[PDB]
Amino acid sequence: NLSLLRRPGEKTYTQRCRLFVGNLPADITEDEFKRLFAKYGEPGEVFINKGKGFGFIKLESRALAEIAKAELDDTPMRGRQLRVRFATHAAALSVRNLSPYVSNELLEEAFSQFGPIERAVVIVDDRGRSTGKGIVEFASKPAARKAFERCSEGVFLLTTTPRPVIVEPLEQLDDEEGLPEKLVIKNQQFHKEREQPPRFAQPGSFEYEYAMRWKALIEMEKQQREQVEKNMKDAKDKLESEMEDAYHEHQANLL
Amino acid sequence: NLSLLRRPGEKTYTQRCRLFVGNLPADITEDEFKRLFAKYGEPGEVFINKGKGFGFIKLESRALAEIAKAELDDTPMRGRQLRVRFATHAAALSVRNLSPYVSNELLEEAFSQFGPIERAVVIVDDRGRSTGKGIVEFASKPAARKAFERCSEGVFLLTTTPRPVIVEPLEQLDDEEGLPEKLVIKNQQFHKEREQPPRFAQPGSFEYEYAMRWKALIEMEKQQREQVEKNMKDAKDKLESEMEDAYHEHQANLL
Repeated sequence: NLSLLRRPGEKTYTQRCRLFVGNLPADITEDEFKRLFAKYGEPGEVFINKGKGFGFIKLESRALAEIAKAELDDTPMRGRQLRVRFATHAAALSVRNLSPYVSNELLEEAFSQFGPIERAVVIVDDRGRSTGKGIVEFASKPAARKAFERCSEGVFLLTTTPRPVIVEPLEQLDDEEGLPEKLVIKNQQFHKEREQPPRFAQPGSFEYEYAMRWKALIEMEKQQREQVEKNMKDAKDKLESEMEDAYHEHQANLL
Repeated sequence: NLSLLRRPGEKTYTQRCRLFVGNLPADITEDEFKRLFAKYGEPGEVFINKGKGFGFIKLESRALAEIAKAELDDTPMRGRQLRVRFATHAAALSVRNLSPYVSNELLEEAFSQFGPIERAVVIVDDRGRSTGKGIVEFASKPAARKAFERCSEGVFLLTTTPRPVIVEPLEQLDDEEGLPEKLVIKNQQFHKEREQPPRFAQPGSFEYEYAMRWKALIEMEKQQREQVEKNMKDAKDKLESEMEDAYHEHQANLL
């Protein structure tokens, strides 16, 4: 049954299997909360805050969590509509400034000293090349905190070149659920913005002139942003050239 | 069986179900290529280039494609190891400069005029707020090309405010397969960089001084980048203020 829903290789009960549940009834008990999810296999770690009406539950696999979220979100429980969402990932880190010779496996080996790793991936572009950025997800939050603190306050190197890894807690974007219409607040500004439907503006119209100015601002930002990035690249290249010179004399025992 | 592997809601045979297969034998036929994937349900669209030894196949669901990729990549077929990867997404678009009142459903409705939509999502941050960016994936490449061309050369508005959508072909990053170690070229530079293992540099050492300079360059880029973004925000705010003034007189039939 439910073990067919695991992805190839997938480990069980990971941080990505954790659901948030809100708007629970006042008399909710832990066993009643578990029973809500009994259909979706054996429960993992469970927490409830009865007074504030919310809890967390880890399910076996990502697919089971998605099924549970889809079937239970916005359904009634004793007079209130439950709110079932994927929980935030507070044991995940973004890592940047990776040498292109850092792999998934090396990234995992390096950060495994701080604690058990659930996920360690080097992000690659649509040409298969390292972007210099990656993600490390720890099984526990203290381990992710230790890794962020040690790498921020000191110099953590993954390769011979002294290229320090830059670590920040992951600020994950959501491109699967997105912004559903029923989750958009239908305030006064909402109804104002929806008065006119999607449309093309004609040259010379009211809208067209302002919109072309808006395009121009965005193009100016793109140009200025690339200037910043190119200056960074040139500064990196100058530093790398200087380090290489010194490294060759260092290896000759002259430094 | 294989219909349990569909995600909740998921449509079948989408662009995200398309696999690339390389290093096929010289005598490959289309029916032999289909037979390689016979275990994974009914095949969708299939293409082969016999002379260059590669083909594409769409499978029913994303989960089936991942199973097929995991089981067939780097396996022998008549003397050569097959290369099975997820195909590139050339009918997908990135859309930016979205008003925060654009939902998944409005984005889909707007771009559905160019052709059938497989996916339309507004990307939200870890606070559930619109990032101003989204993804639109068309069932066909001509439709995605039409949408990119019309929105680039003209002014496409989704709301009353004349905020133009900025459309570019999607440059998708990969955070699932990542950069596996066996896909890293083990050239001379590779072995040089792996000589020293992951480690912390001590203050006053060779490595530490250069690495702190590297951190400083990255901090300077962060600061300069935020300056560019804040200048963009202020310019947007000034334009929005001017448009609002004019819109109120426009609605009074004075403009």
